[PDB]
Amino acid sequence: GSSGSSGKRSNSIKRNPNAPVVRRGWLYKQDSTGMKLWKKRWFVLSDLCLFYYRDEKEEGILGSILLPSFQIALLTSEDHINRKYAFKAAHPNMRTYYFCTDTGKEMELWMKAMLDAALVQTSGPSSG
Repeated sequence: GSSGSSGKRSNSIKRNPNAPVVRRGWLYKQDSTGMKLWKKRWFVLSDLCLFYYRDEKEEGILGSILLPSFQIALLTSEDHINRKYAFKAAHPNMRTYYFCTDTGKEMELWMKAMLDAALVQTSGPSSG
C-alpha cells in the first residue's frame, strides 16, 4: 500500500509565474518605525498580490504583501507628506504603508492595478 501525510505545516505563500504579471517596477516604500524614509526595492504586481525581491534578479522572495487586505486611499491632511503624488495602504493585521512615485502616471499605473487587488472582498483568520 501507500501513505500520503504530505502537507504544509507552515502557511507559506508561493508566487505563480504563470499568473500574467500586470506590471513590475522599482517602487518606493516608506516605513512607520521612528523615521519615515523611503526604501528602494523591486516590486511586482501579480496574482492580485504584492511581491518583491532583493533586486531585479528576483532571487527568492523576501516577503509577500496581500493587497486585498490593504486599503488604497489618497493621503489626507494628517498625512501631509512633502512627497506629493503618493498614496497609503491601511491594514487591519498590520500598519499603514505608503507608496509614492516620480510623476502622476507612475502612480496611476500602480494604483489602477493595486486597487484591482485591494478592492477584493477577501479577509479571514486561520489556526496558526
